[PDB]
Amino acid sequence: RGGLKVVAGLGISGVSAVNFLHEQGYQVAVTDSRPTPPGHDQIPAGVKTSFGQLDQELLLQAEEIILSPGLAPQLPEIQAAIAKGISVVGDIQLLRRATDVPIVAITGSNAKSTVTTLIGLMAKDAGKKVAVGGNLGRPALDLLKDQPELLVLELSSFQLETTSHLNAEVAVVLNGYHQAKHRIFQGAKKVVFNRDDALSRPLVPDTTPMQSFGLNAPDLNQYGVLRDADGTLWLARGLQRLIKSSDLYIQGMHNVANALACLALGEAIGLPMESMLETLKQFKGLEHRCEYVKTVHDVRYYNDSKGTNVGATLAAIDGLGAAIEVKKGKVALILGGQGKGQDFGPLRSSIEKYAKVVVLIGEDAPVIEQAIQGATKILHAATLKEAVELCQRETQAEDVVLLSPACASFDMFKSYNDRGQQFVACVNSLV
Repeated sequence: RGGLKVVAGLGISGVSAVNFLHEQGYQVAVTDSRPTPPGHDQIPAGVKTSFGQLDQELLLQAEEIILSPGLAPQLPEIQAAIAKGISVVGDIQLLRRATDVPIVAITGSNAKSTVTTLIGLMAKDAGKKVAVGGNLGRPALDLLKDQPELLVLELSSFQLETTSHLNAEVAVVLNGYHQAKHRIFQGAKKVVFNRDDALSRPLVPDTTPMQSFGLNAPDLNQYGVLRDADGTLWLARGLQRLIKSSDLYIQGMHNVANALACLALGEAIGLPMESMLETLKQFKGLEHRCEYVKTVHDVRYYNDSKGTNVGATLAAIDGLGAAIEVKKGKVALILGGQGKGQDFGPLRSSIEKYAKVVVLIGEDAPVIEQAIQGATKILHAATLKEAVELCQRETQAEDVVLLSPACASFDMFKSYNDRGQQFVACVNSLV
């Protein structure tokens, strides 16, 4: 009975929509241009399928189409349905109709994965039953099974294109692609925006509370940074210094901005400041992404195995080096692997400024050495284990050890994930 729901595009997302609508008792059909789409064996037996073609006649029979974010609304089959007046929505719309649970909604670039994870942790630590998903993580509809008290949704612009009246409790854009992302603010109860990104500030009614974060001294009731005369950096709310940047494990100005964004999201949903700061103190970062591993004899060890190129490693050295400079710390840096023909010259100035030793590993250690020599002490290691042990020998309190190799891993490892896992095992075996 009732109108036909047609899911356009299967995959992980489409599977969740087919099963959700079927479970709810809707008449559902699914179509996908691939003859054997991923998920074809994961949907109920009675559901009509039209695979091997995007079935335009079927789509034009629909009362509503659930479009995968992997399929553009501009596809001609979908355009025919839109011209006929058929509702075209996505899985996020289905989720919003199904629950009034408060949503923290996040969109933007790749900075958003750190914020999504951290605000989820802050909420959990504050005692909330939280479910985190969307975009590339858990399918949004699957989060309902948890009966959560709070949803944290990381949303792509593609998901937002088919979402209306999201009515999030709080929403933020972290950087017509701009217009798609700003659909995240439709009906938002509260807004957070980035003072350092003019495009993040939405046009919302004057009645909507707004709070900002940014990497400068904040106005009353906004999030920012404050420096002491000696250079010590504090995360701040208005005139109030909250926590020293050196008391966080995550480091660098991008991570300070991520933390400030999370404090603002948490304040919007009522998380106590005391709980949020304790979460901040403990958060180690995302795996392999200048990830804090452990402190051994007053030296912190950082796994940036994801830094597979010069530009990424330059940012990591600069960020961590500037972050420990006030305390007079220096970086012990592990570099090397497959250099991919890169110019390593751009690392020299930052190594000279912030590093006390570089330990070279891997196939292109010779070409890296030519690019950086004179800038600091250079050692060589035949294994990652030896490199970590040499870094431990060369460091003292307030120094850091950084694996940020500027190189691919495949001469000695299966992937940067393997290399980072092995670095973490090496660090954990230190005595």
